[PDB]
Amino acid sequence: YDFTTRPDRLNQFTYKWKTSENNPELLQMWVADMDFLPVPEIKEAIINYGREHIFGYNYFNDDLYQAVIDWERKEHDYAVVKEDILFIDGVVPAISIALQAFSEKGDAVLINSPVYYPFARTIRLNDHRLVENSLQIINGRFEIDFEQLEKDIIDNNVKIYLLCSPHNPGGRVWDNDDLIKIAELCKKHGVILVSDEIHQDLALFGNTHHSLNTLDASYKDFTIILSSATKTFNIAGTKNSFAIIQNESLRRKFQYRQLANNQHEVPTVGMIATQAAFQYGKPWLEELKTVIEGNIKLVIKELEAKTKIKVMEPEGTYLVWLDFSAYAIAQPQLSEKLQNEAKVVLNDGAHFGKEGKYFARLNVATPKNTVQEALSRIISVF
Amino acid sequence: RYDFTTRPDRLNQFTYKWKTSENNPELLQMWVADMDFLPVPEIKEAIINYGREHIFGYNYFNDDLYQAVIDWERKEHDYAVVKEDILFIDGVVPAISIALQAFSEKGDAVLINSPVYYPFARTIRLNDHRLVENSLQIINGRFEIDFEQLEKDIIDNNVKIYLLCSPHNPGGRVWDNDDLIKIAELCKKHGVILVSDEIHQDLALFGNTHHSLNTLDASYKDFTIILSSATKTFNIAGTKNSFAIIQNESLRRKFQYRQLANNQHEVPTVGMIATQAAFQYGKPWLEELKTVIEGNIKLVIKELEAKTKIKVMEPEGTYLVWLDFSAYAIAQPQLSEKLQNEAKVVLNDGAHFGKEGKYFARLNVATPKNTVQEALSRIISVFGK
Repeated sequence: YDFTTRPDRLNQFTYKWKTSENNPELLQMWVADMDFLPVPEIKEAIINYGREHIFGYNYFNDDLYQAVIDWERKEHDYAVVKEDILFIDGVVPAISIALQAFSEKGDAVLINSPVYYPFARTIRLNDHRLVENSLQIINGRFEIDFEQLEKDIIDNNVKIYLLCSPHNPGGRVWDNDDLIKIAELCKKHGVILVSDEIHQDLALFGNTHHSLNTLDASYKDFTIILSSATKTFNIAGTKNSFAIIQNESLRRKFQYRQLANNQHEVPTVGMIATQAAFQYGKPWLEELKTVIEGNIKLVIKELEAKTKIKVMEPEGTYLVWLDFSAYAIAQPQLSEKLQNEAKVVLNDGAHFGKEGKYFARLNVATPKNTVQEALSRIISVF
Repeated sequence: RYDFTTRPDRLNQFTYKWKTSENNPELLQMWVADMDFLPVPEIKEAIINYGREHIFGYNYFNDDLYQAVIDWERKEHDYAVVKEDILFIDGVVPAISIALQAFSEKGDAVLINSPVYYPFARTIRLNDHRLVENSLQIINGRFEIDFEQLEKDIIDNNVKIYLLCSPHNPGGRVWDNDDLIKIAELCKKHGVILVSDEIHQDLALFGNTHHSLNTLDASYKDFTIILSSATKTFNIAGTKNSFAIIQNESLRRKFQYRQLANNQHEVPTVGMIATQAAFQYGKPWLEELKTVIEGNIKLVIKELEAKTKIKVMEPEGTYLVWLDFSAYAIAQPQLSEKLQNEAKVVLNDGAHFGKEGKYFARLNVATPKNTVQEALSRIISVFGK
């Protein structure tokens, strides 16, 4: 597979490279999609959709379900059946549905901050009290203060825990013990646990993603799993993802809200791409991990040697959380300095929470040579 | 040159329409509203090139897409809108959900004209809203609104949203200016928000003209939004892009807020591409389509009126024909069962659209003339004089 060609996406109206369209020298290393050529079989499947299909309505076929079932079993040791699997155009839509189906207006929803901005956004826009349990940085990785976490849950009468696993940013691939503690807190306090495991295929460095409901047969009583092929295989634009809800009561609640919002449908290209990704993508994924790891090592080595930036080594995901505290330039001025001076665009760390004021996130799902150029630019400034 | 004579074989393409034919190829599917025609050439090429050339990541709504919609609205519907007025959403029914949620309070009554597109009623009921069904009359071969009753329905039930289907499906009613004005004036008078589902707006036939609601009166945008799409027009429903036109800033902001809250603000890139291609290139295909649909409709009228007791409502628009089987006294769903089991043709169960559809079935004629002819001959052989 080809992980060296950085596709020219400047004329493809991409979110990632939009601001580079009239400024080609500007490197984009922010939003989480990849600058690699597509998985060959996925590309082939989408082309064949164009070549062969009438572009009308389609149903979710058995092969698509089977692809997800097989993926979940083989890649994550999670045995699910067809009825457990709900397709939805995206994980964040699924989060909206979960908030709306599993809690009442005003109910507190907890997240671990800093985290993927759409978490906080979606909680706020849905009239929920947002509870941000601040993660601690200990020995270069995020850790949960479980004493505070339980306090946050009790003090705020938290009804839903929106979990990011692996956690973005930071790339924390929670240990089994972490996840068990989380789940036990939810069980103890009658909290519904929504596990956003969209990065579940991107555990690196010998780390193992533990899908929440695989840990204990009781967890499915209050836990739903959200994931997708889109982060793993760079097919976000195809708009298909899945929720796995083994608890029938929770599942029907989710389905009702999904139908109420008319989010029960997804584009056929998303059915096709997800199926192709899971059916054929494993070998590509394995090579991707190697490339991503190589890129991360480059970031750590160069930034740690030539710079005062503190690098949080991802345990997973292809996104690197960078601590620019030493330079005392807060966001958004920090990201502006990176874009304007370094000519590299990183995510504004403040978007993920107050904790990210002096942080930026670097997307290394792009060829090594591009990561190298980005690093040299950053170093030339910082 | 376009092709409206080849009926594509969709049996191995996991289609909603032909699902029950996949192991029963004899069964003709003439129900759900997508078309059995080859795709618009330029749309197919656009989608093929998405596959060949894009990285399948995130995309934004580009200016050519907005312009395509702006130009389409102007040229095809005399509706001048700007980029800021246009919100993309994966579908019209999703936009309806957002409209209900953003433009009314918990439990508020929502009105529809029955019988109508089933997802209207379903979406209203599932969103904790009272379903007020204003029953359409059938007068001189088309639906007409009883405005006396309509006003009563609005007042007596404190209706907060009027979900309008224009053109109306089923029946294919392309409302007269007078009708739309009376509707809008009632909403204006009674503080009702009007959601105009104009997804069939490009499919007015025979010289009938669709009148997009807000073109009628500059004040209507204060309480009226327009929902439409390229998908019904160009048979690209699977690409999941459509648009809401909301010129009123407040309505627009409320809609966008809820759209974002539901995370329905993004659509698949293939839908962006397909919609843009449809509006940029599809006009000539559309014009030929209309003549094919018109021909099919005339064939349905001629054959069914001559050889059966089925009363045919001639569509003013849409490619869907509302058929009255009252004379045979077989009610739905036994009616559609008889059609499927004996005539080997699948038509929509009229009752799904409302109580008034008890003895009705809807025939989709967006398929080659020879296929319509086959369906007609089958129907006639089971339902005679």
